Amino acid sequence: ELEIEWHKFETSEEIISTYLIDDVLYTGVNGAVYTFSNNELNKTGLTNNNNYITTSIKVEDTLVCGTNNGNPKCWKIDGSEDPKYRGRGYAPYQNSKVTIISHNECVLSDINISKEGIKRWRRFDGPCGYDLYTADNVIPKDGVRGAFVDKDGTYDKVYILFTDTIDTKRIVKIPYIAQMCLNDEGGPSSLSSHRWSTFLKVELECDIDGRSYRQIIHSKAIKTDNDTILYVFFDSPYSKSALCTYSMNAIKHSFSTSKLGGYTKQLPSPAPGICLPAGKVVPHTTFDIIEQYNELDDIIKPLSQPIFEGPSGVKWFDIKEKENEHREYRIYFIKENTIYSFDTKSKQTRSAQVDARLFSVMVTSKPLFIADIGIGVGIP
Amino acid sequence: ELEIEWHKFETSEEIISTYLIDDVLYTGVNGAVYTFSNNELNKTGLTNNNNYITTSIKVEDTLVCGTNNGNPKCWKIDGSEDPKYRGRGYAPYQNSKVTIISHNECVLSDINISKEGIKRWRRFDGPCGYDLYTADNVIPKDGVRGAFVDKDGTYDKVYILFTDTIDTKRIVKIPYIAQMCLNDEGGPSSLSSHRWSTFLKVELECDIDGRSYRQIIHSKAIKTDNDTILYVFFDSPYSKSALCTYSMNAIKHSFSTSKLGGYTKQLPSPAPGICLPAGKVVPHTTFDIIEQYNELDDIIKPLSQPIFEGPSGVKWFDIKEKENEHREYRIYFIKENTIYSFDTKSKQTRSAQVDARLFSVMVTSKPLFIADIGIGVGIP
Ligand SMILES: *[C@@H]1O[C@H](CO)[C@@H](O)[C@H](O)[C@H]1NC(C)=O
Ligand SMILES: *[C@@H]1O[C@H](CO)[C@@H](O)[C@H](O)[C@H]1NC(C)=O
Repeated sequence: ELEIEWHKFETSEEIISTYLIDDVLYTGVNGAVYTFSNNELNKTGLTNNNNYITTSIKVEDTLVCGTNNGNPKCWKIDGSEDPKYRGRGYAPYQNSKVTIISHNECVLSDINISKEGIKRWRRFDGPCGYDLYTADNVIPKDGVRGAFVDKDGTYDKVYILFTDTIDTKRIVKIPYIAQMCLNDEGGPSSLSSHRWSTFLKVELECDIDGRSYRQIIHSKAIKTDNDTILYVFFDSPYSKSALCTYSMNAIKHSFSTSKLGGYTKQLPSPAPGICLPAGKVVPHTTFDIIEQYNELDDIIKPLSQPIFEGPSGVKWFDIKEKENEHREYRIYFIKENTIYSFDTKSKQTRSAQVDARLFSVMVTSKPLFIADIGIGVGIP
Repeated sequence: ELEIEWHKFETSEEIISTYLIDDVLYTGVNGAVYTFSNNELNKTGLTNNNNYITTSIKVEDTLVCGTNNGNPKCWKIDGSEDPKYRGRGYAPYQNSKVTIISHNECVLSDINISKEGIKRWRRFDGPCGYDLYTADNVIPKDGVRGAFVDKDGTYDKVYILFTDTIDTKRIVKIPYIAQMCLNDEGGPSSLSSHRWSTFLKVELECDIDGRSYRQIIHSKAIKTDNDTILYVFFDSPYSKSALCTYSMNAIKHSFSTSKLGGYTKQLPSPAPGICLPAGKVVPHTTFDIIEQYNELDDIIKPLSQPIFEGPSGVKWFDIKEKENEHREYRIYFIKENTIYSFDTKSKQTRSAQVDARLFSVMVTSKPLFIADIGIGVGIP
């Protein structure tokens, strides 16, 4: 059961992105950007030629970047101009799905940097160092589906989830998680000087009854006491989708200990995925290995629960820990027209119909649902 | 729509096998064997300790073999004793699904030959030659799902469809078709003297919308003018099944021309899968290759139509060409409780409910459905 109150726009404005910046909702739409907070929907127009606003990251001010008519360009929050004139790798050249995260002041994104569009995963210039980019064909043309930053004890690391499409005898999709060192310095050489030197990846695995799911929809890493737990949502070309959970501690341990797939010899002293003390640069042997064989000979198996299967075609999902109990969540996952909630404790799924073209669910303290009608806020 | 008239037994007798011998239905049940012809249901008791009758092949007389209490033993049709005392590889040691075909006088079967039960595909002693068996781990523990004999222009060849379960990093099922020379003489050596020397296999492929099906249920090869067409029915751990069709001419061409997967060098003069003139024996080099790399570097892609998708859990399927048109069939596929027909021309699927625990559909001139209640015969 769910009662949602609707703060709608004046018109049905095609949603293009939704972000949470310090419990303030930033809904990038065509034309303006909407700002939800305290049930207050402040719309701010920027331009309207094409200008699909897609990015609303926060570095120092929450700058907001869009694509004004095939030219990507940023702004300050209130339509003002960006001092640093950011905007190349911050917004796509055309309306697309993006993945752009911002740590302290360090923007990482998969957004296309040029017009042609070779897919790469980049960290842009800032406190971490100069720009970086993954070698080609590493990131699939579909893009990076999830990205989040997590401590590795002492060094920040960036994790990204994507779905590769291998094609040898038949096309097989494979879900991957990939780790990189947030403060990587680049490779050793001059050509490989702006390339990640700590990029590694493992296959995930979400099997239930011999049906293995392989297409990532969306991810979210909740931070708990002993470690953080990663919730992935897989879709399938069949009529099903499946939420799995993985223990980031198990993943980190696997990254640090497992062996590189296809590489049989002894791994060098600064082990490939390992972060390095500030200013250090990966040697050449380690880098040659880490670029040739960048996949561990392993497979991350999910936690025991909650694995569950919902409909096919879910688009978003967000978690909200129940205030009464603890480590028991309500996972609100959203389809084009129908809300669904799932309680990790009772393992029952509730549903609800809503006559709108939903786009996302965000959760700050109460699930707010971003649909083309406008925003809604939910109370059961 | 379908009206079926029911010739039922006196009791609900657990069906264990059904065969068509010259348009006579032979229904092996627990205890007796039933014989349907001209709407006449002649039951013939043989023994009743355990005696799950499973085989009703025809060599010279249609002998019928069962498993009398963990001892496999054959009989003549009318309960009489077998002169040659056949019965080892003709009936399983316990109730199981079997695959046993009979060409002219040459019984081929995957039935377990001993108590332990290593799965192999065997040709038994008779006009073709002495017994033969496939090397171990070639046939999956699930068994061989379909088998039929087809000319290769001049030499008879045996084709078998099974589903391998490869397990390297995750478990993947792979459907395979495999060809052997019916009059193979065995390998060259003394150890490999009763092993097939002409065994090869390719992957099939039944993909529809990026969903690839890999679990074979049942096969049937219809013989047409220019060639024969192979109808395979795949199941999936998801909620779907798919019928595909393959052109045996394409398969034969692929077997004769394609290259052995993993073998990069030049194939020897008596090409591996190639039948040999009577009395000839495969050389040693050809045999070493054919045993090491017995899979072609290829994949058989289905015909254009009819590919279709029906429910998950279908158990049988049989074809009946429409009397009016030609090359247009009615495919009756049967589920545990529900009949389904599918017309290749109209591409519409009809269904029908029947309150019985169906076991199979046979088609002689009118589809007769073998359920535990008894036999039924259908007219639309
Ligand atoms: C929304 O706009 C009104 C209009 O001035 C302003 O008073 C209010 O502070 C704004 N709130 C936010 C969260 O921007
Ligand atoms: C069925 O049994 C009857 C009983 O004698 C016999 O006359 C008839 O020929 C049998 N038919 C077949 C097909 O066995």
